[PDB]
Amino acid sequence: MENFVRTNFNPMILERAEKTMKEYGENPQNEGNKFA
Repeated sequence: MENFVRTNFNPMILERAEKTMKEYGENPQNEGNKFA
């Protein structure tokens, strides 16, 4: 899930992953896989 990612990843990876995902134009929950 998207939830699993929030659980046991850092601030600075969740943060960085959210940018990089937002950079492509896609929500964490829009695709839980690619976020992980």
